[PDB]
Amino acid sequence: SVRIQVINPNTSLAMTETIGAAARAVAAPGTEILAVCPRAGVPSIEGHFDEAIAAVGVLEQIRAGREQGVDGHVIACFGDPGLLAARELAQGPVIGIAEAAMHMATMVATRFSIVTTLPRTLIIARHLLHQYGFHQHCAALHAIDLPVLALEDGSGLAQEKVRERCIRALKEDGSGAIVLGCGGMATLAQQLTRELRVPVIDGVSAAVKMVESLVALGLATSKHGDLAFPEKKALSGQFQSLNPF
Amino acid sequence: SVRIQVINPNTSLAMTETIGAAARAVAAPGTEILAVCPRAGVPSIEGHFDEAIAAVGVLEQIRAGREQGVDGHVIACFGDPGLLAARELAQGPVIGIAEAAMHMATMVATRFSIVTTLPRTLIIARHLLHQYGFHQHCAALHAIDLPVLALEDGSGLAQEKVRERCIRALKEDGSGAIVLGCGGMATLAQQLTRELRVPVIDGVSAAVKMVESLVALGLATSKHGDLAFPEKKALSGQFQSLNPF
Amino acid sequence: SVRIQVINPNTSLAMTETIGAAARAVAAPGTEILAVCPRAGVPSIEGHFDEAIAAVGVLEQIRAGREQGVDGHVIACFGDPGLLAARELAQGPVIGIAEAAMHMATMVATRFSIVTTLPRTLIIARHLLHQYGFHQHCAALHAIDLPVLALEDGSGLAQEKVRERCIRALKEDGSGAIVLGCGGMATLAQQLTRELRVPVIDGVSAAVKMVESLVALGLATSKHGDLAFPEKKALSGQFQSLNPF
Amino acid sequence: SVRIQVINPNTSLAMTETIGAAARAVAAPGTEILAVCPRAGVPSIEGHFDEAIAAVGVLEQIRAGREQGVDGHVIACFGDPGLLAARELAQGPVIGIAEAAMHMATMVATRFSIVTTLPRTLIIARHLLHQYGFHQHCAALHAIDLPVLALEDGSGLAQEKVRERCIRALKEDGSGAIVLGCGGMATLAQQLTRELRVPVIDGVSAAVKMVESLVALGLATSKHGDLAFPEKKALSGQFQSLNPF
Amino acid sequence: SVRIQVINPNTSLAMTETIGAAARAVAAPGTEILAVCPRAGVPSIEGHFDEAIAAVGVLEQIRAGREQGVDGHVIACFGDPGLLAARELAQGPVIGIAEAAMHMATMVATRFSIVTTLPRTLIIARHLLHQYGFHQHCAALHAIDLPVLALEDGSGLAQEKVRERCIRALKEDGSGAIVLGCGGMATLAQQLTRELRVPVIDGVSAAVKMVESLVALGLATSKHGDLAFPEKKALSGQFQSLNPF
Amino acid sequence: SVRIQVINPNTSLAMTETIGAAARAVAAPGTEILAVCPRAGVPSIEGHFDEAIAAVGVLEQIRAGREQGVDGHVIACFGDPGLLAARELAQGPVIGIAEAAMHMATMVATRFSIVTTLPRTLIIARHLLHQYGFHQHCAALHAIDLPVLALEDGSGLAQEKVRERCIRALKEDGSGAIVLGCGGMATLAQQLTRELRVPVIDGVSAAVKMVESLVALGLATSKHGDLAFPEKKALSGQFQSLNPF
Ligand SMILES: [Cl-]
Ligand SMILES: [Cl-]
Ligand SMILES: [Cl-]
Ligand SMILES: [Cl-]
Ligand SMILES: [Cl-]
Ligand SMILES: [Cl-]
Repeated sequence: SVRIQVINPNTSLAMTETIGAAARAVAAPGTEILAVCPRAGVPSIEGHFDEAIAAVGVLEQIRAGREQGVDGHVIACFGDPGLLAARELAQGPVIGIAEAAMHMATMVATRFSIVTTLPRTLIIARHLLHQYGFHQHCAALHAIDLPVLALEDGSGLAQEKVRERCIRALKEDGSGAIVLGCGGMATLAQQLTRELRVPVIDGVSAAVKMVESLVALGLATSKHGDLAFPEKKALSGQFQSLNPF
Repeated sequence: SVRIQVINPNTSLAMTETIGAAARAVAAPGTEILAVCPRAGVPSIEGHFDEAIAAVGVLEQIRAGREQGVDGHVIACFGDPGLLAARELAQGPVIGIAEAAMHMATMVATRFSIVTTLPRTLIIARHLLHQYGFHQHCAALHAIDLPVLALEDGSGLAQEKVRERCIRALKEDGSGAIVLGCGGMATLAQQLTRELRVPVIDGVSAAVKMVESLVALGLATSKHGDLAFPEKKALSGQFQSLNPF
Repeated sequence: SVRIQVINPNTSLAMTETIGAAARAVAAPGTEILAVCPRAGVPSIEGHFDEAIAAVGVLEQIRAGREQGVDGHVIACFGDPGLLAARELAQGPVIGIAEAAMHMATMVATRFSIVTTLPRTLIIARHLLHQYGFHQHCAALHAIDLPVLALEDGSGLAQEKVRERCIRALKEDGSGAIVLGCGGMATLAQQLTRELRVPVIDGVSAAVKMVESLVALGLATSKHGDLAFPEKKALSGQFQSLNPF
Repeated sequence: SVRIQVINPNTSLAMTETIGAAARAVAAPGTEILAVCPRAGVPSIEGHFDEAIAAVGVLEQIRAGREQGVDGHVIACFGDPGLLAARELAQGPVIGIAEAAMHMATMVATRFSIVTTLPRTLIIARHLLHQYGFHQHCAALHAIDLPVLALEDGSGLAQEKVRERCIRALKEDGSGAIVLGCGGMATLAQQLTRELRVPVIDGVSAAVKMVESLVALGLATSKHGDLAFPEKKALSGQFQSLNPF
Repeated sequence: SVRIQVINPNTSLAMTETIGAAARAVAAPGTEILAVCPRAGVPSIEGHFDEAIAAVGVLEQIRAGREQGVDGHVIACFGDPGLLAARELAQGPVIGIAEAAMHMATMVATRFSIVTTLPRTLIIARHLLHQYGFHQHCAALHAIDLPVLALEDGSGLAQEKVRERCIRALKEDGSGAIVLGCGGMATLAQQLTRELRVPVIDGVSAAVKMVESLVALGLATSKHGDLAFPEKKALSGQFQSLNPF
Repeated sequence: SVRIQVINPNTSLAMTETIGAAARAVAAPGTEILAVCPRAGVPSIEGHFDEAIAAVGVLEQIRAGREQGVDGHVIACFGDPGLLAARELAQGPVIGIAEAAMHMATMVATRFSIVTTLPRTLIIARHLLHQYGFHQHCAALHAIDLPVLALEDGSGLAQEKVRERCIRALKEDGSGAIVLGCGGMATLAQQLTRELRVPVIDGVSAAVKMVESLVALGLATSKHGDLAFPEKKALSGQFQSLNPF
């Protein structure tokens, strides 16, 4: 009855499976998850260059989603790459996983801490905090200092480091909740929540619920003004498939 | 399966019915709405004095909700009176209708406008914008210059004035969506949305979906630090019933 | 000639005496202090639940003050509970002790540090900083990690911990002054000021001087718009005594 | 018993008399006002160039005040020129009239409007709002479009224009109080307050009360860190008299 | 001696010529301008979708520039698309035209106004203001309500509308300068400046001077942390050419 | 062909030589540097008192510069004393060294750290950050805890301490660049940049390039409104020479 396109903006099939599984586990009855990734792009997103590439992959999948008539979309990278570009292109609502996780966090705690991957992604998270208006609600940001794909490498090392940093954060930061700063951490939310007895929030699941909520409310992206469909233009080269509408 | 206590912070039975009906119309299967109001308080909330009284009524109902074992609560006045006090007292999550409406608005538009009741409530809305961090996302705030209860007076006058102000806002403000600034406007959201072809958002329905989403995510108010249960204290007089736990 | 109602928002007679004594010690000639507390409420204020209860007690006393024809009021809890609600109800000006202490601090130092009671009250102080617009002027906030009433328990332990934290703050924070974050610390201001040779500010005394200043200036709360007397409404139950005017 | 040096930063004897009279009218018993102006400077302050000159004149008088052993100082130009430089040099507290008027305004209204002289002084007022942290509390700023000295020219034209702009502001701005943006408007505060039935605030009188309050509280400028006495240095030329201490 | 790659992020050869000419007219002796545009993309940039496409075109040209050993780059669209992604990829500095125009504006005026193309680009300009930290320095933003390419259509209509809006802005906004909000307006800066006798700033020329200044200062993009070269990754499909280094 | 007056706001001939040499080393062909200092003032600037004195010395030299017909001016103290007053008085543009260094820093790094002289100057730097809008772009501020003139004392001690603090900053702060917080550090920029392999920015050289850029762009200070020439006034005493125009 409700179809939600969950877009992994990176090309890693491994991470697409982690993300898709987290999406399906919290999905309401009647919700179908379509877990996808771009055909062309970058295997993981860890910086501004990666984000700009991922944004175009997101747009490719948004187009696919829209021609399939999906009810909504999630952007399952913590940089929310191409969020506003996607909202212009899409009919249904588009929710980012950083956006969704941060929003939820303000509903269950006064302040939250972020636990992310590499140090260079911290500035990306900071920018989103300021953009979404949640900077005052974030007590601290931490990186585990391992690449994104370390979460899929089978060792459990990155998972253990997330745990240790969550404990440290709750002891030191003066925050009441954790926001996980990576789509690949989606699996850890429920276990850390039960273990640490505080909300540990995965944006993937959170974004699924937001799309479902918006659909049930009969609310979709405003096509009045800023997020109107793109002006009709001739797109050249590899971009020509992006807006057939 | 899921029980959500929807608290009208004012004592108006009329408004409690409007609010309860809006809550039930968007509720997911298996969700039961418990539409309540305080036994003692003010018939409508239009200023700081009214809010302080309403906050204590909210707390009385939160206590009732918690002893009944409800899954979550909504505070159905646009001042979100007693929100943080309620989160301390409650086990399940507590969502305000201004909070919920504003959050949803940022998901479907770049900026929104608020349409509220009396001029003196504008400063209350402004304070919430700054508190929740959405000030940059709000293009403008407008009052229809009629008391809250005018919405229940049967004339359709307040309803018509909301409509006219929504049209005016969308023409002038540079915003893509409307946030309704009163629990009693809940009925108008879906009709104005279809009529004006932009999201017109009722916080009551929005807050119901947030409680449902949080419950499905296994997330509840953090009891670590700021929103921990109140320190155990002897409450005197009319307050002695508030915290039997 | 000038009568100032100093309202301890908690029910502790012990703290009411500390507060009343601090108020009388700095009062100008011709100023009479009326040190009061609510008949029903909470013995100490340490969180959002406590604040919401205290706000209604403040309002009960504001009503008493106004029917007695007092010239002004102070709210002698560092959360300034019910400040705006009180200004609506009162004719004379109403000054909070956090408000007053923070205002004074910006007049004698570039930045100040706050020394308060429990960790969970820090977020309350932070919110007031942002509301009053003094966030940039506050270098740091510290808690002594003892309940409010520890200040009245006779051991001198809380008093010693305030001293130690003040010294630490002045060494580490890059601030030129201390704001005491509790009505019960009122006694310590003058001694710590002389001892540490920097302004250590008690909001109780500071608020008394503000009421006196405003009265001498012929300035009272604006009854135009936001802080106008509450809309005339029927108050039910235990609230019915709040607005007989 | 208490001696307060009220410094008109401009060289106009006419304005010094207006300022001195406003200071004496609200002064507490036992307070002596010393109304002064620099020996060298500018006849009125209307821009950044004027302010920089006025700041040095303020410092010359601060030195005189300090060698006379005054209890405190006011800077009676609405640009508060040389405020922090003065606090370094002075032992007693130094209060600006913009600072004092704005502080008082937040105690009696949610938001205020400013009515000042020339358009080019608006940016000066805006900068002070941001510096003191009151930007959110200021609804609007207006200029009467007449030079500062028009207030002393005997025609009553500038006085009438202040009145008309105050009425306009209260009708249009959504504010509950007026801050007068010129030392020469000091005379109008009490009459406009009675006439318009809202607080109309003169910073001159307000600053006098702040100095009196701080003195009664045993609080003076912090000499720890930022506002410590200037580093001992050889001052050349016309500056050599500024710091004989 | 100094080679500066000026990148038109849109595919319009017409606009590339306007941009290249504006760049060459202010270039210092010894500076060579390389005016380029992407091989694949969108003919004009008017919204978020357009920006995301343009960012990847910018990156394609950055790569070309870097393999040619250019000294620096400018991004000649007023959305500064792909600015941070480009700084990661490039060795020499990368300056956006909105960034450069806004920076210059704060050096010659207290506040500026923006005159841009379509209403839907205003929110893009607003976001950049907040990101670069210039929001307080911008008095107002205006659109001429014509598409970007109207500037190249030969009628002089868009040019006349820019002029009229500049005059209107200087009369109404309380600003001392204009920032042109489109690369295609580059031609108008010098003529409007002479005609209106205020700074009217073209970001294209401004960005050229910044690259020249940074090169002469021996300053280039920091490769420490946030703007380090992208992590070495396998790029698939049409993206595989982006990072051969 | 281009004449730039570089004003050392302090009276130290030693520092004037350091500043003049740094200015000449990056100057474009055809640019003549006029390195000057006031005839009367303070030997070094380390606090608010010093700044107010230095501002008037700056104005004295601005007048000299303008009667000589210079193309622009730099204010070579890191407090940018008298910047706006100077822009009013001058015809050519006036650039501060803090202003210029901070502006450049945002072009080559996401965030920067400041390394300055005495602890009491940190608050001055903080105020400029907020004024120029760069507060979010500054990761941290550090003082070497030595007076300004220690840089000219020949021991190399202050120089070594700058180096050590730069290394520490880059390890700890999460910043990609250093802004030198003193005119006397100008010499160190190029050596530390090469040594630490990140941009280490001297505002003196940076400000020279900005004046050159603005002149080449045909842009000068706006004489419309806020930065118009001062209102024609009779200046008395030692100030009478400041505005003969
Ligand atoms: Cl991610
Ligand atoms: Cl409501
Ligand atoms: Cl308290
Ligand atoms: Cl004035
Ligand atoms: Cl453009
Ligand atoms: Cl310096």
